[PDB]
Amino acid sequence: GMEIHFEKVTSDNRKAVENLQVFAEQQAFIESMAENLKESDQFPEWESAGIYDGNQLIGYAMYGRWQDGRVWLDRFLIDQRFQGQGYGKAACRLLMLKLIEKYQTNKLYLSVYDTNSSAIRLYQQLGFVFNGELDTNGERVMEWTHQ
Amino acid sequence: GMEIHFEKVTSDNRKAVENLQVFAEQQAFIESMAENLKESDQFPEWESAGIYDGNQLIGYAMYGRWQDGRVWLDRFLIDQRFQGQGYGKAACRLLMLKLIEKYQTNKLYLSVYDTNSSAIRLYQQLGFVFNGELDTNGERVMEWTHQ
Repeated sequence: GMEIHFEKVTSDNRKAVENLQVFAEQQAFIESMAENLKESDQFPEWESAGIYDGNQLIGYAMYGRWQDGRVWLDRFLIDQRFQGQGYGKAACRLLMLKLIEKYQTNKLYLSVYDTNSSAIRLYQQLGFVFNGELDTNGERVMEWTHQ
Repeated sequence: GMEIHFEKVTSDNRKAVENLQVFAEQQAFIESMAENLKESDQFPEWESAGIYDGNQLIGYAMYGRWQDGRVWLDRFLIDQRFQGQGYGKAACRLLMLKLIEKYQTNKLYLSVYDTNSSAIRLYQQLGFVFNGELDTNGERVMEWTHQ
């Protein structure tokens, strides 16, 4: 029969959870995004942004200053209707420039999963490099230092 | 040409952002989930859990006590390989019981998007009712009171 139970997330299962298959769960994604927005709205340190080309919403980003004082790109998405057309690179570059304008720092941080080859390539082309650190979710950290 | 810019999220665009089309962006979802886990790990008030049937990971939940003291189901997902087979209801019921066991309260809260008919039906069958409130992301709030 069913044997339903719940486990805390640890290194033993975190990557299995990160790989939960939620393909085509359209309504589920709406709730996921609504919860993202609830969280950024409440936490003074976090900020959500719609990414536009003119009047068309083409993506989403969440970013800001964590503790101790590092500025992270936390979430970054391009709508599937508009992927493969240069928007991710152009928007990510602009956001990077906006963030080092806003904050005193010249460094930005993000982390990536190991199978995410496109993301690694995009971030590398923009100047992020692996910095030898692991984030708390086990992802490898990348860092952009603006000279 | 491209006219890339970023907008703060407000009532004017929040529902457009919630409806960002990210169907089939498998690698993107991995990063979304990894960021969910990073956030729950750091915030003493939030908790992530893998949902299992025996040894098989079948879903994910994030929950906990917000401010002022309300206990929320913040994220709840069943893997697409296992949807339509009674897992959501069985796991959601068990989590509800675990939460009122843990906390002194007898009330649990969640919010839903208006088009999410399955979710509304599942939560209603488990005893959640609309309570006349709007969450900060504009979603209608539901409440379960345990007598």
